[PDB]
Amino acid sequence: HMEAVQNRIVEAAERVPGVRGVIHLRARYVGQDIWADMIIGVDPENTVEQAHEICEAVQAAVCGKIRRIESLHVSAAAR
Amino acid sequence: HMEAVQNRIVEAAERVPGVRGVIHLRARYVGQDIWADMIIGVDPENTVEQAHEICEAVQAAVCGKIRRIESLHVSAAAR
Repeated sequence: HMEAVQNRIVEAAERVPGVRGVIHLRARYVGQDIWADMIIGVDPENTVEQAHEICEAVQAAVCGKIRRIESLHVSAAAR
Repeated sequence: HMEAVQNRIVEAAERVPGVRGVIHLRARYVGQDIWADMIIGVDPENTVEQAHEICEAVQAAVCGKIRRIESLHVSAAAR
């Protein structure tokens, strides 16, 4: 059930230090696996490097909590 | 002729303060118009806000120089 999984993805991403909401999430099933692409909000005053670190942290947190995800790309934008 | 136009796009983007190369460019014709998506390199120590400013500057510079472009999305990544 896809919406239960999308809710978990958003919730997991929001628990990571430096996340200021989920701006966009597209998730699809490839068989029983999820492939997802996400855009997180960050403080516009973070550096590009810090934003990259937050994205990597989100990728790790979300993939760790949701075992069916087999591909997750995380980008950032000011909010 | 597409490659002449791609070269112009890259050259125009590289002339904008804060651009550290063109990491990716995908350009396609929709009729006689170009639709393009680009990723520029930036200083990892720029803020997210500064990176956004550079992207907007690139969009303005490239669209101003290359009149056939009707859609241009510019994102940034550390280099």
